[PDB]
Amino acid sequence: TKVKYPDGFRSWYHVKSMVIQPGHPLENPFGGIHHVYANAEAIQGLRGGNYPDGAVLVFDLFDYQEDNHALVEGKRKLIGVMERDAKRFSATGGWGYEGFGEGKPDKRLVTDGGQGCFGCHAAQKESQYVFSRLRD
Amino acid sequence: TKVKYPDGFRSWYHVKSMVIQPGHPLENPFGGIHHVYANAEAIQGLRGGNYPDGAVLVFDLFDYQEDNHALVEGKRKLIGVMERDAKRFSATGGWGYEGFGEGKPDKRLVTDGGQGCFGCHAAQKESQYVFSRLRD
Ligand code: HEC
Ligand code: HEC
Ligand SMILES: [Zn+2]
Ligand SMILES: [Zn+2]
Repeated sequence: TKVKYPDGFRSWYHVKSMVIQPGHPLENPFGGIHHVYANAEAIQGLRGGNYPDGAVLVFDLFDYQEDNHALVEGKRKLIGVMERDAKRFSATGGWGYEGFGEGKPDKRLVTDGGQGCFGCHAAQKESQYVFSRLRD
Repeated sequence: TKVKYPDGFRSWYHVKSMVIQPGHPLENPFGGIHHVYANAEAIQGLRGGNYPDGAVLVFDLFDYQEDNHALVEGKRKLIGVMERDAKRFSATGGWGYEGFGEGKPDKRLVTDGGQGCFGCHAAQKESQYVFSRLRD
């Protein structure tokens, strides 16, 4: 019933990126520069298919340093992970939600079976609980 | 003698990202959110191996918009492209330099054989004229 650590996600397709600066509603704990990655199965859902079991999306969050009006990536803060399994994760709309502190497999962040994550993602039910959209 | 448009570069490994904001010395013309991509041959050279002819690095530059203490990706401004051919691009350190406006294959930007690009990259001779470093 645990989300698997998504080994090798850095080699996956880069969906998009966004900077969340101090003052943003999501600052705690998602402040920083994040990159969204999708495995092959998740790309099927992002393209307008149904997300297959085994789809994984990763929210890869870095600290940044503002230096002379450049925002420069610092250390990895955490990753967020969504793992599709319609049966195993039925209580949170078919996605398992986990966080890994500093992107380390032994630093699991979710302590409520992913209900809090799901509570916010639920608004995106019509896009299968996923915020990020494919871009060129 | 022309640098090839790097078709399918959006499927390549994402090396790193950076934001260049107003008041930074590179704001014209590199202001925005940029993502660096590397093909297989470029990964060999980055990882600390040497760069094979055929290595390609892409600088993918987006305008961004301010949205309530987030910086959100906007339209693509341009791509920069370095293609390795030690013999063909010998006049610019063995990399061919090209810009494509809005990332469109039909909007080539470089008019001086890439000597302007190379002038800045020459400072990075000890890393084979590449600024970007691999990160986790
Ligand atoms: C200094 C005034 C520069 C000039 C002129 C050009 N580039 Fe460059 N480039 C510069 C920097 C500081 C960086 C690193 C950005 C980062 O995120 O660390 C880059 C990077 C590239 C890359 C990616 C590979 C690398 O060397 O890191 C490419 C593909 C690239 N630049 C291409 C490019 C082209 C085609 C230029 C002339 C049109 C050009 N650059 C000029 C700094 C400078
Ligand atoms: C209060 C709102 C909110 C909460 C709580 C939340 N997120 Fe999300 N999450 C977002 C938003 C907004 C995005 C889209 C970011 C973007 O567009 O770059 C996002 C994106 C993601 C993504 C990339 C896929 C997508 O849907 O775009 C993953 C993976 C993710 N979140 C995981 C988590 C996990 C794991 C938790 C709990 C540990 C969680 N999130 C909590 C708002 C939330
Ligand atoms: Zn405010
Ligand atoms: Zn600033």
